[PDB]
Amino acid sequence: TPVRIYTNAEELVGKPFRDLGEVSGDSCQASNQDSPPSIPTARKRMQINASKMKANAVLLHSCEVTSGTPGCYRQAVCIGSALNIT
Repeated sequence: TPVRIYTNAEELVGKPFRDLGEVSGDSCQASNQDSPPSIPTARKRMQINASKMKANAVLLHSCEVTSGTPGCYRQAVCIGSALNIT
């Protein structure tokens, strides 16, 4: 994951790329008793998911800490577009 994370589409102005598709990374706090959700781990896992598509970069759209998730008391999730900047 020498997958560069961009956080703003403005940063992409003037760099043609291929959108390889959407990626997600999450961190699950299963229980109350466990460590809280890890924002860094959510982001890293997204990045690794992009890397598996042979991405160069990811445009991070958003992250969020949620209470709703099926397996998790709390969850951090980050989402983005895996990209090949050519």
